[PDB]
Amino acid sequence: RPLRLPDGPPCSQRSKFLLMDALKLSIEDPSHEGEGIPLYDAIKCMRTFFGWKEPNVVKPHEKGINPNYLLSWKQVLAELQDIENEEKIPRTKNMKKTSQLKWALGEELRSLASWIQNEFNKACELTDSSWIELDEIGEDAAPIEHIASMRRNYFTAEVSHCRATEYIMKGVYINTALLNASCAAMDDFQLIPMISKCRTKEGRRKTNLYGFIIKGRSHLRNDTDVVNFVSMEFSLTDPRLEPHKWEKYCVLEVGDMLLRSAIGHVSRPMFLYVRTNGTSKIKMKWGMEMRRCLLQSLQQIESMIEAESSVKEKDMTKEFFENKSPKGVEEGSIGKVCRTLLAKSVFNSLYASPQLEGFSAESRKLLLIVQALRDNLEPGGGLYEAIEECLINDPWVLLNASWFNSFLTH
Ligand SMILES: Brc1ccc(-n2ccnc2)cc1
Repeated sequence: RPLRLPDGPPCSQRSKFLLMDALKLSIEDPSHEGEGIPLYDAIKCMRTFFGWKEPNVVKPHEKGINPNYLLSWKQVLAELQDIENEEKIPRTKNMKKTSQLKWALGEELRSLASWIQNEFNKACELTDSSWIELDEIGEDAAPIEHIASMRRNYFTAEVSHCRATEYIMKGVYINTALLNASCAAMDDFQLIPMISKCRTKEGRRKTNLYGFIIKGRSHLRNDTDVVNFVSMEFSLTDPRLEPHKWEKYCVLEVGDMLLRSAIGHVSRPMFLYVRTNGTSKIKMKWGMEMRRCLLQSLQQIESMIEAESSVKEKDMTKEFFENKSPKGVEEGSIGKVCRTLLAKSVFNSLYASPQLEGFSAESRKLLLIVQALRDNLEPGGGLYEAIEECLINDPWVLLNASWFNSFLTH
């Protein structure tokens, strides 16, 4: 019996920021007066682009007030232009409490769509830049012993450029910024750049800007209290190709970008994905800890190394990572295994949910029960309701259920 996945319209994107669809404006080896202040970096990133144009709505939010999102992007550009004219460029920027920002800050079965599997595939790929330092992984108070060091270095080599790692660091930055603004600017509609930092294959430090968020009032007395925000994210993805994915968004067209491509220079429109969203103290605390995804992935790898190593009465770390009884690597290479474990862990973070919790526990139970049956038989009901009670509309849970059905047919 495969699981019954629900029927209904396709599921929609529900992450706090864009994943495979993000777009970066970047400055290499930055060295401007006041480098390392997000607002300064963001302005310098904005001014690397010359394709801006009069924005318009190209995919409206069917339940929101689309004029207000348009006005909010134009307000960002206007107020950033103001900062540019003040002699001393300030450190933070508190937006005027306009009607459009007041409205936007707040002052059902879905079927599995193909996009979430593509997101996951994109998360496993390598990028052309590194997102962590060599000793990023680990909190150890003492120097780690020799084998632990060797394993960390092999693993880091495999995942440092991974796209899932860019999501970790992106996620860590924006949650840190938003949590700190939530407490330092409680009453302000603070403009918060979405920034990440990486290093090129040639070693050039780069600062990247994905877009902006604007927080609402945030007198967060509890971990579960919510700060609303509006997010505004560049993308080269035309939302008209997969409209169902962008149900929660109003999408503007804001410029045109000249691109290197397999056909040479091409001009492509630049979009801006706009939605209203919210988070809480406790979720922002969790987002600041996303580097733990790296430790948890590493630890799953080390389990496998220790199992093979107990079988051989010998450490198998070199033999494992260099792919020297096992006669192959199902994913194709040791690197893809590491990055797949990572991508799984990061997507558990990015798409956390009660649905994911129930499915994770109740499917482990059904797994072990089906395992003991396949092993102890030839080919020839209640727990099933527990799992499928989590199969409602969440893309990550549905994708994992899809995967579970594949582990059944095999
Ligand atoms: Br910084 C910056 C860069 C561009 C714009 N802008 C305004 C209109 N189009 C682009 C505003 C601020």
